[PDB]
Amino acid sequence: VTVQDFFRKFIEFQNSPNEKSLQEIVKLVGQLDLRRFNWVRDVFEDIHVKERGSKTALIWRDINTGEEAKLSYHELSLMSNRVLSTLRKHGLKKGDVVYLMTKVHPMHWAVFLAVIKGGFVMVPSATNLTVAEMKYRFSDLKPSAIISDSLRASVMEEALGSLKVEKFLIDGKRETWNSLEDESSNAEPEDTRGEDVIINYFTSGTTGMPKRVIHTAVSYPVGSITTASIVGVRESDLHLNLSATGWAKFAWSSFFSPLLVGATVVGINYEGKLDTRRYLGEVENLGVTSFCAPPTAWRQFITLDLDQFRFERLRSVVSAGEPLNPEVIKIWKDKFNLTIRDFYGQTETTAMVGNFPFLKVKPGSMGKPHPLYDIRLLDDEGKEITKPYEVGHITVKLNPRPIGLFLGYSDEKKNMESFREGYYYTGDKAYFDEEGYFYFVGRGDDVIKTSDYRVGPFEVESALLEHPAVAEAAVVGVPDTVRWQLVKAYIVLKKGYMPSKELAEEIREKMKTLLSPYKVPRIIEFVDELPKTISGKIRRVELRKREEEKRKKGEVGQNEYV
Amino acid sequence: VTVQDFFRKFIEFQNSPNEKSLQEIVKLVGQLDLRRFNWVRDVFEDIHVKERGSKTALIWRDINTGEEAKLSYHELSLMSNRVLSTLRKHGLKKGDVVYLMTKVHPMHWAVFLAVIKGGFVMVPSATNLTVAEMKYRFSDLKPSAIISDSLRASVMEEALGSLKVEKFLIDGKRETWNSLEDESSNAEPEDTRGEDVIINYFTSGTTGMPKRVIHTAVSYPVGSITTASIVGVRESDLHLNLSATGWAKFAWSSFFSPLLVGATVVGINYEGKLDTRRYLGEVENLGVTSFCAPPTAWRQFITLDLDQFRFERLRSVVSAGEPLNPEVIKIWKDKFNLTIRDFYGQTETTAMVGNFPFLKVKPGSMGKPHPLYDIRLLDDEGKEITKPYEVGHITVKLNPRPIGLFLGYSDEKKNMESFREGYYYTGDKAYFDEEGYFYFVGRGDDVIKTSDYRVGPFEVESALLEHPAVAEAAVVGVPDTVRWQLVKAYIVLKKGYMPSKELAEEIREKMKTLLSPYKVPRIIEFVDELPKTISGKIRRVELRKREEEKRKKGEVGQNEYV
Ligand SMILES: CC(C)(COP(=O)(O)OP(=O)(O)OC[C@H]1O[C@@H](n2cnc3c(N)ncnc32)[C@H](O)[C@@H]1OP(=O)(O)O)[C@@H](O)C(=O)NCCC(=O)NCCS
Ligand SMILES: CC(C)(COP(=O)(O)OP(=O)(O)OC[C@H]1O[C@@H](n2cnc3c(N)ncnc32)[C@H](O)[C@@H]1OP(=O)(O)O)[C@@H](O)C(=O)NCCC(=O)NCCS
Ligand SMILES: CC(=O)OP(=O)(O)OC[C@H]1O[C@@H](n2cnc3c(N)ncnc32)[C@H](O)[C@@H]1O
Ligand SMILES: CC(=O)OP(=O)(O)OC[C@H]1O[C@@H](n2cnc3c(N)ncnc32)[C@H](O)[C@@H]1O
Repeated sequence: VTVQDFFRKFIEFQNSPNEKSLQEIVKLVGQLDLRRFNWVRDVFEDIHVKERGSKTALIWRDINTGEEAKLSYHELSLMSNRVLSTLRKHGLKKGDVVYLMTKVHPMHWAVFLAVIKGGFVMVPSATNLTVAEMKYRFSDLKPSAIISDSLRASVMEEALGSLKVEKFLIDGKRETWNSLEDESSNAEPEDTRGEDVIINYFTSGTTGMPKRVIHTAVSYPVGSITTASIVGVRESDLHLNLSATGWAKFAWSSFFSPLLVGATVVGINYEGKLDTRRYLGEVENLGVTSFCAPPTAWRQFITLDLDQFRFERLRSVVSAGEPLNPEVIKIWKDKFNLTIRDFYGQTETTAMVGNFPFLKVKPGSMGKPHPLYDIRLLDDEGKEITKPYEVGHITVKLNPRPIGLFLGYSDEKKNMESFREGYYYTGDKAYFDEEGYFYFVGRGDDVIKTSDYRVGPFEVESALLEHPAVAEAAVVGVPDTVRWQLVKAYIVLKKGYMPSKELAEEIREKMKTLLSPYKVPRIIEFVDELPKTISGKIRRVELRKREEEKRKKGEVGQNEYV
Repeated sequence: VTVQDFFRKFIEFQNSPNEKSLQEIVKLVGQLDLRRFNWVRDVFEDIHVKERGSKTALIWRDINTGEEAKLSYHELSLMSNRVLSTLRKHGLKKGDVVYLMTKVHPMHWAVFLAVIKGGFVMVPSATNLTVAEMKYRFSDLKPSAIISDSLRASVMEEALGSLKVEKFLIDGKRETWNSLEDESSNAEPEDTRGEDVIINYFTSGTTGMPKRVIHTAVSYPVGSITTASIVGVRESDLHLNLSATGWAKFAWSSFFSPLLVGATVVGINYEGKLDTRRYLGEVENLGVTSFCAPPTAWRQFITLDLDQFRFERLRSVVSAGEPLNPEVIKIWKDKFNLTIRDFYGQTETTAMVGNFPFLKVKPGSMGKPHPLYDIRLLDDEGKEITKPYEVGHITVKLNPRPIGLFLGYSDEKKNMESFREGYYYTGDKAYFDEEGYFYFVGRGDDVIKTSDYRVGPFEVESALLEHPAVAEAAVVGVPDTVRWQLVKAYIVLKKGYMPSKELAEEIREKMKTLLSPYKVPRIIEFVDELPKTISGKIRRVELRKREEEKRKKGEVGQNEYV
């Protein structure tokens, strides 16, 4: 059965989700022939622009400015077509690289479209990212094209240095900043193969510097159905996602999940800190019926006087990126008679397990796996677990290779580490419930996750060695209640340098310069020796055990705490 | 410990080498003040011209022509002085760039002198190099000055069509052909600092087009003692090296090592292919007592009826630039009671490990490292190895940064790759013997070495893409017994072109045009698609695996083999 038939049948299943009907959809995925496939052409245009061309596709609000905008599927399609023209016009061919660094803005959605439509490789780039970070990224994947909002432009320029490349803006600017909107014509689909790459996410890894996860014109564009399945997004729905541009969750709940079902997207852009109340006021005042927010946000929402809210038209509420304490779910349920449904997955994939709408949520459980993923819980030496309450690594079986699973990393050795002989390793660790539920326990990696931002040690460590006074560094995750973890840095000095709170200050402010804010360590401890195995490897694990002991007792040595 | 005292004590140590006396020399080096240092002034003139002025310094023979020559150290100093005058006279200053492309000829050695004496930066250029390649070189580093023999005048001219720069010859031709023999006077040493650059070698890289390694008026001229200690060369010696002009091995064993000890140099010039027998005939017929030859030559020498030679006054025989097969050493030893002592190094360095004369040779082994270099065998994650039979990368420690070690490359990123955190990477891989011997296993690079010529893929791949019929190319080294590896080229055709031994021929002839002989592929295999990672990287690894399996089973499959 045809591409278009598939998606419509899914949409109907969304309007009343049920396990049987899910099993049906699962088989139908098995039948799809995706060998040459362009999502914009085949689904956006062919279904939604056809059948919903005049339906309002996106509603956008800048909290800071007040600026409002609303675009219909048609208006939107022509916008995307203009950009695709303007890209080809400034000399871009399929497979060419496009960095995208913008605020939440209608033109962000236009550019996502252009890129899928034109079969280009886009690199979503956060707006936190520092010139340093951008120069690394370019060094890894050199850019054919650059697109930025006015405020993030100065950073991109400086990072490029000598590189000459196409430079585009969403606003109006002084020099080599041409607007994307020019020609509707020349909006011809690229015939892209399903297995063609269109997106490169720069994801943080344990061992080293962040590399790229590689997503095809089928992996995300259709795999995202797993996500939608768990959230319960329908055609009627107004959908809202609290995610930053430059990351997957954006692609998941802000872009693909709503637009698959022809829903109305709601995009709220703010600079700086989350006005927790003002935000929820917009939610209520725009009548959003489907809402996904990272746990860190939910944590902030609870602390408010919630009596001032009557979330009148709110139907679906979800969470993903970090653990969600039952206590939070309870308070929200108590105040509004809605449950927040925790779901799981990685930049590397789409939604993997979760509390579907028709599933009795178990608090703090993420829930049950999606049947399209072949989810296995392996012990050491890859024996999949039966015993419910026993802990192990979380893995995808590749034998039937799930769609949604990224083609693989940019760094073939991390490919060899992660992919093990019929299994992909997420590295994360969990246990089964008798009833086949899933409770996240933590990360096998040395990976840190603060405020839904995944940070890998080496990024910060190497940043630290940039200071004259630093001979060795070790970056670890510390428990925090608000953001799930915090960044701690153990440091060993050169001769001459003495350990001082004044010095810790100095180093940290240098790091502000180099690292994205979420990455600047909130704690700096000067030490003598770092724990090492014989090999010479740093036992960061051992540092965290040390920190568990310290926190049971209330210890602090010469740690500086900011 | 004065400069001159040092070298005379070194010469004595050469007359009977021993580990004790070596360790002593090592300390004495530590004491030298070479902060301003000119090799010709301080060593050539001061020691040899003074005390060996009338000693025959060089004997030169052209096999083909029959032309014979003999020059004393004085005659030679006068020669160098003439040219240096003539260079200054035509407007050359210290730090000026001088390309040198000649056949083995006394004036080659005169010009080497002039250059070091005048503090000029020379680019030794083999006489193979194509007009194409020379245009590359000039593009990278502009020439002040050019010196060529009669025959390759043509080629330089065409590459130098570009500009007017000072142009000089070893013979007598019509246009911009100034002899360097004009004036002895103005032969005044340039006050060169130890760390001043005098030699720039264009060396082939794995990833890309060749860059330049940078050598000072101390690195080679005195680091060359590593080399000379290893090949036990003496004052009394008649020394011969089989190397092509325009590469390191020449500077090492043909120029610096002999002239350090005030030996008698022997230069044999031949055009085209090595008359394996006729060459050795000249060796015996001249009474060479110390001889160095690349392994590829030794391999050719074995195949002879060796009974027809009685190598009467031959004392030292040595090898370098490739592995030396035990079989070869054995056959030569059996026939002549001489061992061929395999030593090692890079254009980047001087001799680093070798079979010193006082060392019991282990077949296949390079031998033991030279004490001037801190040689380390690091595993992945740079943990120096203890376990003897364990393969790792070969690295120099920079802690005290050994002299002889090139300042660095012309390209800062290859500098960042190679020089890693207290260590320079040769990239080469080897293992220890219990007793601290060293057995080269291969290159970590995708680098090829044929007949002691170090060839880099990208040069040749790009050269191939120049052909109309070539869509994709991939260059790999295949085993050969005579040359250590051979150049194989995997090609993906454009549509229309049909694979044929005749098409392979056509491409080969075009490559003769663009690339130096050692770089023309000896094999062309037309294939459909090449194996690649997700990234788009060509898995050369995978190519060689394929070829070793094909050769174990004895198969081919539309490869054309010249
Ligand atoms: C969950 C979330 C809303 C938390 O609310 P928040 O407190 O406003 O968010 P953050 O702490 O991350 O960032 C705001 C804070 O950092 C500062 N900040 C961060 N980046 C900044 C930037 N580029 N410019 C200015 N300030 C910045 C803000 O001023 C504020 O300061 P504070 O730390 O003293 O509060 C927010 O972190 C978020 O959206 N997370 C990212 C979700 C995501 O897509 N991650 C990847 C998953 S695939
Ligand atoms: C090792 C060596 C002596 C082997 O001798 P050889 O086998 O006669 O040499 P080669 O095969 O490389 O070159 C001779 C062949 O190439 C051709 N050739 C190579 N360069 C040539 C040139 N500049 N002009 C003419 N012919 C040339 C010859 O005609 C001959 O072809 P043939 O074998 O079909 O008759 C030779 O490779 C050599 O001198 N190598 C240099 C070592 C060196 O300096 N290393 C560089 C890095 S340190
Ligand atoms: C979309 C996204 O988050 O991708 P990314 O930023 O790459 O993070 C990936 C890591 O997030 C953690 N994670 C995600 N969902 C979670 C959940 N429901 N409960 C607990 N942990 C969760 C895991 O540890 C993953 O490995
Ligand atoms: C002087 C010269 O030849 O330098 P150069 O042309 O730059 O090449 C350097 C490369 O030659 C190889 N090499 C040199 N000596 C060797 C030996 N004894 N055994 C095995 N391999 C050897 C290595 O692989 C080097 O990395």
